[PDB]
This record gives sequence, structure tokens and C-alpha cells, in this order.
Amino acid sequence: SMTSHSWLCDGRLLCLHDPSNKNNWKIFRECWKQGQPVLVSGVHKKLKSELWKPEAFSQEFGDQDVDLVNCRNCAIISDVKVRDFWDGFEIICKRLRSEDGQPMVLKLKDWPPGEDFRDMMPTRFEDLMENLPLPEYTKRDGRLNLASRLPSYFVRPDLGPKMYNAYGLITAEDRRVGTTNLHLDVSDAVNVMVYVGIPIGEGAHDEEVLKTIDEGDADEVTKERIHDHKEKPGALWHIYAAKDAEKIRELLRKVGEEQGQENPPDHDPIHDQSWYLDQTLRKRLYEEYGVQGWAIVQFLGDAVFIPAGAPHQVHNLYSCIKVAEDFVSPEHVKHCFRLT
Ligand SMILES: Cn1nc(CO)cc1-c1ccccc1
Ligand SMILES: [Cl-]
Ligand SMILES: [Cl-]
Ligand SMILES: [Cl-]
Ligand SMILES: [Cl-]
Ligand SMILES: [Mn+2]
Repeated sequence: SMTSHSWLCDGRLLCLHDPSNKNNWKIFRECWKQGQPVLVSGVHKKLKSELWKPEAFSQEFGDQDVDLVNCRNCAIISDVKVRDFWDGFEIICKRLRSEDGQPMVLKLKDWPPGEDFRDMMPTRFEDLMENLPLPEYTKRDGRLNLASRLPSYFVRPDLGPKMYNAYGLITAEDRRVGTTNLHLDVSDAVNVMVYVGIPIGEGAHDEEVLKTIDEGDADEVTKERIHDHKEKPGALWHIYAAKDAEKIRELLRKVGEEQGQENPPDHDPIHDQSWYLDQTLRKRLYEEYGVQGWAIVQFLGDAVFIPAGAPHQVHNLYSCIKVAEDFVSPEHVKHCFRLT
């Protein structure tokens, strides 16, 4: 039957079922005050689906100049066209090939550039902002968003939203690679999965996706959403509590040293955005430092709420279009304060 919510991560993750339920705040605010991420499903059913397709972005913006990133080695592909990314998003026979003749796994960098989303894409901007869940927290002028109400003693978010556009990781070797490496944000954010592209040509890449979720430590109920309801899984997240950030820095300093990196005792491996915690590193974090995380599979139309200060990493399973908006909740304003 229809229900207001359910739980993932063995009861540790709230999943809200109705993105426009005017009573969601009553369930949300207790989990949020405790420093937990939250998932909201069904946002895709509220959007104009024709605005969020890879073919539309190619047709409308394809002649713009852009840089790409190669996800396998972090190398920059300089001064190519927006269409060189979008036309290979699902059709593997159209992707830029590395010099080994394999199709590359690419990310579109800084697009739209800086704060230009609203000017470049006004119809998309309105469609996203009017359908965000928890609107008192997430709208630019929400009653519980302090972004526009704080003095310069607080770090304020840039004007959003921001897009995260990248191909899926494919091979067994790619299982230990990040789409986006471990980092943290001093603002809160909501990240919405607006499109999942399941490729063709080299399409039938279903079994390595299940091994990735299993080794990723996904709970048994999360595994039922694949096998039972057939929704499209986009990306595997690991999120850690803001309180655990220093213990994670202690682990990554120790591993940097073991691997022959030469680093001052105080350098910040989270701010560096150079690490992806693979199954080996995640087990070491739990066993050596006592730190547990949240393993989250983000399906089409899932909104992931990411607490200010919480370290997080993302591994795309298929090609994904995500759009995120920053906000400043009262529960987490301490994380952006510039003193003590
Ligand atoms: C309207 N609606 N739609 C869904 C999606 O499955 C869930 C609900 C919901 C809202 C309040 C109480 C119970 C359920
Ligand atoms: Cl907090
Ligand atoms: Cl638009
Ligand atoms: Cl709300
Ligand atoms: Cl990154
Ligand atoms: Mn982030």
C-alpha cells in the first residue's frame, strides 16, 4: 500500500515516499538534527521529462567549448565541444577513445560554468526549484534556509544549482575508482537524480553492477529495489557523519605515508579531493578507527540530502545527470561559521 516513509541502512536512513507531502518536515527534522543524510524518492514523476534528456542538451548547447575529465586517471581533455560529451552518453560507439582504443569514462567539468545555470537554462531552473522536496529548507527564500539571512562571519553558498554529468564506470578495475572523490561541503545540499542512461552496443553490463553494489556494502532492503520493483540505479554513494571527518583524515594520512607520499603531519586529505575509499579502505576505517558510514544507491528520481560537513564520495553505475542545490539549515549552521 502507499505509505509516508520506510527505512534503509538497517534503520539508519530515512526514505520519504511523497516528495510534495506537506507533512514531510515532521519526520525529516528529527533525523536531520542527528546529522543523518535523508533520501526522498519519486522526484522524477514531478518534473518535465523532455527537459532532462541528453539529446536535448546536445541539440540546444552542443557548440559550447568545454573541458572534460577522464575518470580513470583524472587527466583533463581541454577545449572540446559540449556535443563530444552528450552524443556518447548512452551510445558507446560514439565515445572519445583513449590511445588503447577503449571508450573513455568521462565527466563534463564546470558546466554550466559557475553561477550561469539560471541565465543559460531558465525553463530547467523553474522546473527544478518548484519541485524540490522540503521546500522550507531547500528554496532560495524558504522560511528555514538561512543562506540569504547571515552576515559575513558565515561562509554563504554560491547561487545554484550545479550539475553533475558523467558516464558510468564499467570494468572490474573501475570498481575502485571514484566518479567524484571523497570531499565535504560547508553548506547543506540536496542532489536530485534527473536521468539515468543505460547504454547500448556494449550493453548487457548488468552483472558487474550487482557485484559493485554487493562489495559496496549495500543493505539487503536496498538490494530488493533492483530485483523487485525494477527501478533504474544511477550511482553508489558513501556518506560519513561530520563528527567522523578528523578520524578519516588520520586514516588517509597513515595510508599516504604507507604508499610513500611525503606530506606534512597537518595536511588535509579530504580537502585535497584525491582519495576514493574502496572496499579495503572502508573495512580499515571501521576496524582501525571505529567509523561506520551510509552506503546509498541513488535511483532515478531519488533526492539525497547531504549534511554540512559530512564527507562523501560518488561512484556512477550507469551514465547520470544529477542537479544539486545548496542551502543553510539552522540545524547545521555551526559548520559554516568563520570563528572558534
Ligand atoms: C500520496 N502518497 N504517494 C506516495 C507514493 O507511494 C505515498 C503517499 C503518502 C502520503 C501520506 C501518507 C501516506 C502516503
Ligand atoms: Cl552537525
Ligand atoms: Cl531551459
Ligand atoms: Cl519543508
Ligand atoms: Cl573528484
Ligand atoms: Mn559534494
